[PDB]
Parts: sequence; structure tokens; C-alpha cells
Amino acid sequence: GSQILCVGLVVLDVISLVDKYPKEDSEIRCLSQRWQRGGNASNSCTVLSLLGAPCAFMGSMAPGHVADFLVADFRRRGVDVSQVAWQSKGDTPSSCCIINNSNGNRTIVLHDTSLPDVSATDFEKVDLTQFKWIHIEGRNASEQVKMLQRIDAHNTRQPPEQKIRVSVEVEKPREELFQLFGYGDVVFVSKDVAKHLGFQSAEEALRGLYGRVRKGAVLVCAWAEEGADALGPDGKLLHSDAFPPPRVVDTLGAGDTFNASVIFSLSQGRSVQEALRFGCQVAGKKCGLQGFDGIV
Amino acid sequence: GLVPRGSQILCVGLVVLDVISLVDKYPKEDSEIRCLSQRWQRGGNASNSCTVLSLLGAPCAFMGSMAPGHVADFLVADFRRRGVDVSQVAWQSKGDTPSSCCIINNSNGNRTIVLHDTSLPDVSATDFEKVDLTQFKWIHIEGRNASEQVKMLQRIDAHNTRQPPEQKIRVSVEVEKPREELFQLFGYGDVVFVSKDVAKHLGFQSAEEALRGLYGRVRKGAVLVCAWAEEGADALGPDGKLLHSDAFPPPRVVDTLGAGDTFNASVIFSLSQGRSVQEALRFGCQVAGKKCGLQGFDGIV
Ligand SMILES: Nc1ncnc2c1ncn2[C@@H]1O[C@H](COP(=O)(O)OP(=O)(O)NP(=O)(O)O)[C@@H](O)[C@H]1O
Ligand SMILES: Nc1ncnc2c1ncn2[C@@H]1O[C@H](COP(=O)(O)OP(=O)(O)NP(=O)(O)O)[C@@H](O)[C@H]1O
Ligand SMILES: OC[C@H]1O[C@](O)(CO)[C@@H](O)[C@@H]1O
Repeated sequence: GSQILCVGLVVLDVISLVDKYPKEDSEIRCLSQRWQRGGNASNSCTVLSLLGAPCAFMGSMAPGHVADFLVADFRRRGVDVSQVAWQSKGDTPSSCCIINNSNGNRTIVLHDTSLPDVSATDFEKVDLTQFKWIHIEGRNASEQVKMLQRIDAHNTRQPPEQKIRVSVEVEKPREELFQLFGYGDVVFVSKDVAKHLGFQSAEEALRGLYGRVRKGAVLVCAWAEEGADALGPDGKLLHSDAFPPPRVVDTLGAGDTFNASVIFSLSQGRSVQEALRFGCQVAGKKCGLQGFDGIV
Repeated sequence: GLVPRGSQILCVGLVVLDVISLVDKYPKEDSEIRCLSQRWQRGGNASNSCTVLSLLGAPCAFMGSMAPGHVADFLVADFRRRGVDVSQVAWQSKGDTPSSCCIINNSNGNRTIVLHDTSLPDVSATDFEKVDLTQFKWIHIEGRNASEQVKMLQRIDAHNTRQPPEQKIRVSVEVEKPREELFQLFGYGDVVFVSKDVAKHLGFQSAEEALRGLYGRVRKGAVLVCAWAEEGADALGPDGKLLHSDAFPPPRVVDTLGAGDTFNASVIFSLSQGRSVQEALRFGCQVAGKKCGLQGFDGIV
């Protein structure tokens, strides 16, 4: 039971690096271009792998040349893809990403290809004895709340020394997803969500939202160059300053780098304070680099 | 496979992967949005022209630069989907196969474009030296790296000097961007296409103005051609007689991207079949006008 599993989206990121964001109805040349395997859960596996944690990914992919690229990338990272929910309806999602090389800003135009989401049916088919931690990227809530319950069930049946740790990401300001707050030992909530609920800082968001998590859970809110905060059962607010690189050149996947790093640190036994900090340390480092290579 | 002597039309130029996203509204910097639709397309002038030539029923080949990879794979498969011979591609060990990002605003039609990077080397004159020409009856060059392309043209001229009239390779050139370096290309080719956009930048306000004002720059005996959107197109040859065809407006205008390339390929095709310049202008306007009412190149027949 020593593999981390991330459940969520995997998409092909077609990326252009520009030195200024283009005004509407204008035309500008890009400095360079590349393809990356992206999606939150997928980006997190990249990071876990680079950190040395055996991990595996689970999500929908449609057979094709794109998927072939993605799988190859997964494999080069040593990510287990065996639990992938292969399909026959829909395309694999992709996006156009513009990365502003002058400040690391990233603009994402996303194509969700109707590809049907992973289901409780698919999940129930998974040998949970393989995993020390399961992270779930909040997408199809009603169908994921089910997967969560299945995980609780498995836990109710296990020595505390052998329970599967669970984390949840709530990233889009979307009603259906809020039911997810109520599950998992660790809950990640985004600045975008927090702002959409009227909160103007990580600390205010944590106070405002801790009521929604389940007893014993740690709530976590990262906030870009403000670093990140966390709040546990004891009611003590925890904070970490960011580690901004002198030149921020690419923030695409910083959030996923942070989540992966917190999970890793926690799974390794560290305190929440220490994990917050390691999360920022690794995410800040990634912001100084194009892509993920070399955060290690 | 075996390609019969003097059977193919070659187009030398750019091929690019265009990623096209339709959106409700232009994305603000550092935001994430869902598009209404997104499309991968093969683009580029020489590339577009090859597609049209194939649909017209001509054997045709593309020569341009690519680098091994998944972008080139998509592009090669799309070429072949259109019956284009890719065996003359100049494969590169350095650089990125061109790809461009285009964002189309659905609620005002605007197009915001991030152009491909500059990393890939253009086809060089030494690259072109290695090509056996006997295969081709017509070679068309999209003006890009002009100093190198001038050498390619001189090489074609040398080949022709030694041939009987019935095995001379016909040559055409396109000058599509207003850049001074490209202008030396006017001096090569039996047929020179100049775009309205270049004409305008030089200060000409019509096709008639452009042809009379630029004809001086072409080599003796050459035909100079200029299409002008809804005004159709003109041509001027050595006999000094300005030739013209009106446009053939379609029931409604759906997509004019690549109309110029459709026009170019169609004129080349017609002339390659031995039609008169006047017949070719007309045919070019008919095919391109038809194309303006269709999305893409399907059904231009
Ligand atoms: N400009 C920055 N400087 C330093 N650290 C940063 C910066 N932006 C993000 N980080 C770090 O990454 C964490 C998450 O930031 P966040 O703004 O949620 O990332 P994100 O860019 O939204 N990820 P993504 O959705 O792929 O773009 C922050 O808590 C910091 O640790
Ligand atoms: N709006 C139109 N209606 C009819 N025919 C058109 C139209 N636009 C272009 N064409 C035809 O396409 C030929 C080439 O026109 P050209 O101006 O080079 O097109 P383009 O620059 O590729 N696209 P656009 O600038 O939007 O017209 C013209 O000579 C016409 O035959
Ligand atoms: O939401 C989809 C997008 O979000 C990211 O995962 C960034 O976290 C990109 O890789 C992907 O295109």
C-alpha cells in the first residue's frame, strides 16, 4: 500500500510562449512553442514522480494519436496508467495556453471534448490495497462523492495504521462541487473559488469555509504570490510565504505543483506547517522554469 | 513510388499547424476559459495551394521544412488525406514545426493571432540542389527566404536552357508579404502573383494600378497577376493588354481564408493545361468564388 493515486483530468496543452500578451484582434509572434501533458491530476502525477513518489493516474482518455503522446509522457515519468478509463466516445481534451514570459501569466483556452468522466462504476473496479493516498480533482461531483464514500467504507474496515489518506481539490466556482468540501482529510480550495464566495484573502476564506469540511480535516488555500494558508481542527491558522523566483516566467501548473508537494510532504509524515512550506517552496521554484523539469 | 516524368506541380513554401478556437469573449490575461469549439488545421500558402491542386485533379507535391514530431505527423497525415505527395519535405534536426494559435471572437468576429516561432530553417538552395526536377512540369514558389530562393530559380533556369520546349519546366512565384527583400523575386518566373496587400503597402489602390506600376519589375515575357477580393483579378503580359475577370460571388460569404491560395492554384492549373491567361483568370475567379461560400476546401470540386 505505497502508491499515490490522482483521479481527474488529463489534457494536451499546446503552449506558446510570448513576451507580451496580445491585444484583441492583433497579431504577435511567439518566442517558442511546445506540447505538454496537462490537466490538474495529471500535472500532480508529474510532480509526485519527480519527487520520487510512486504514483498512478486515473482518468478518461480516448484512443488516438494525442492519447498516445500523453501515455508516452506518463510512462516516461514512470506514472502508472493501468487504471485509465479508456473510451470510444469523444476526443481527448486539449487547450491552447499562452504563457507571458515577462511575468509568468498564463492564459488557457480549454476544449472539454464531451469525453465522459470517470464513474463510480469504473472506480469500484480498483484495488485500493495499492494506495497510501488518493487525491481527487473535483469534476463530476455526484459521481465522485460516491467514490469518496467507497473510500470511507474501505477505511471503516482498517487499522488506523492502514487507512487510505484522502484529499480533494475544489477549484472551479461551481455549486455542484461544494458538496466535496465534506470529504477527505485534506481539502484544497482555490483563490478563484474563495473570491467567488466573497473572500479577499486565504485567511478569510479559511475562516469562512472551515464549517463545510468534515471533523478532523485540514482546509488548505493557496494564494499565488501571497503563498498559502491552512487551517485544521485545532483552529490555529497556519501560513507560508511564497518562494518567488527572481524572474517569474511560467505559472502554468503552479497550483498542481503545490498540491502534489503538500500531499507528498503529508504522506511522508511531516506537519501541516512543514507541508505548506514545502508546497510553496516547490511551486515557487517551478514558477521560475518553463515546464516541470528541474524543480528537482 | 514511380512518378512519371513531367507530371507533377511542385509548391515550395510554408506549412503550419493552425489551432483555431472559437470563444464567447476574448480571454483576459491570466484567465482560463472554455471555448465553443477548437480545430486543428493544416495552413500555409504553398500548403493550401497543394490541397486545391489535388482537388482539381493535378498530381502535386509539397516542398517545405518540417521537424520530426507529432505536429509534423498531423500535418503529413493531413497532406496525404488531400492526396499531396510529401516525399520532398526537407526534414530538419533543428527547430520546431510551425504551429499558430488563433482565437476567434464569436460575438464580433475578431481574430487574435499568435504566430509560429522562427526556430525552423527555411528550405535552402543546397536543399533544393538535391532535388531531381524531371518529375515536375510546373514549379511554384512562395516568396519567403528570397536570397536562397533566387538560387533555386537560377537552378530551374539552368535546367530549362538545355530542354526542348516541351520539357521546359514552367515557373511561378508569389509575393505575398510587403517586405523589400521579397521584391527581387519579381524578376523570376513565367508567372508572378502579387497580393493586394503588397500592392496596397506600395501605395496602389487597385489591381490595374498595381500591374501597370509593377510590370517593369518582371522578366521579359512574364505574366503579372493580381487578385483583389470582391473586384476579381487582373493580369498583364508582354503584349501590354490588361486582362480582367470579375469575381463570382457565392450565395453568401462564409470563409475567405485561403481564397488567394485557391485562386493561385487554379490559375496555375488552368495554364498548366494549356489554357489562355484570360481563361485562367476566369477559372481562378470561379473556383475561388465558389470557395468563399464554403468552409475549408471541401466541395470546391
Ligand atoms: N507569482 C508567484 N510567485 C511565487 N509563488 C507562486 C506564484 N504563483 C503561484 N505560486 C505558488 O503556487 C501556489 C499556487 O498558486 P496559484 O495562483 O493557485 O497557481 P495557478 O497558476 O492558478 N496554477 P494553474 O491553475 O496551473 O495556473 C502558490 O500558493 C505559491 O506557492
Ligand atoms: N468576398 C469575395 N467574394 C467573391 N470572391 C472573392 C471574395 N474574396 C476573394 N474572392 C476571390 O478570391 C480571389 C483572391 O482574392 P484575395 O484578395 O487574394 O483573397 P485572400 O486575401 O486570400 N482573402 P480576403 O483578403 O479576405 O479576400 C479573388 O480574385 C476572387 O476571385
Ligand atoms: O483545467 C485544465 C487546465 O488546467 C491545467 O491543468 C493547469 O492547472 C492545464 O494543464 C490544463 O490545460
